[PDB]
Amino acid sequence: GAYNEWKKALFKPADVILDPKTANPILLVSEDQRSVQRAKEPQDLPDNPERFNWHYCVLGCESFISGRHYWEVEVGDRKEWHIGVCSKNVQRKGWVKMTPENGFWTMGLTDGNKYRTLTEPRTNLKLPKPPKKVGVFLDYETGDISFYNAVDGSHIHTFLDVSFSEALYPVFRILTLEPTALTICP
Ligand SMILES: C/C(=C\COP(=O)(O)OP(=O)(O)O)CO
Repeated sequence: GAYNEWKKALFKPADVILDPKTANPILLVSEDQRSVQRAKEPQDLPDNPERFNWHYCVLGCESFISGRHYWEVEVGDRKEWHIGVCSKNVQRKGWVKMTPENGFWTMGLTDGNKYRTLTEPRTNLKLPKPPKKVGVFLDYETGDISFYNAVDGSHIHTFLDVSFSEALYPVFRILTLEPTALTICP
């Protein structure tokens, strides 16, 4: 497909590893630092400044302040997940609604078959086929964050022309306890 043939011509492949210091203590980051799961109960970890202590989130180890970047995430048969980018300076302690105005540009799935963008208010997406693997694409200078079905190239959603002022991290959120993890592809 053109998607596979061109992605690297146009966007720099990000090698995203999950930063265990950022991860909500209810989350487990795998040893290879590419997959996240949820525990039944919050594990015993410090409340260091980088950790999300309320939202069930985890960040990439590296952020972006320019250029064009992409990574792919195997969502598989998970019933719930959200992925995207966020500002370095988001509120990590206590609640904030996950929205562009709070520095989060995400979308995902809930209740097995409801695809949404996490805008204010949420808006529903209509996807012909459920995706298994989702590509997340950032162009910092144009302001676009776009999501594609990584297996067939079809478009899922684009946040257009955001005027970014901070560094941006990949972000991943899982609310549910299910057999299937959320996994980054290298
Ligand atoms: C409790 C929780 C997430 C749910 O947040 P919200 O209740 O704000 O809902 P959503 O529209 O899915 O963001 C932990 O990240």
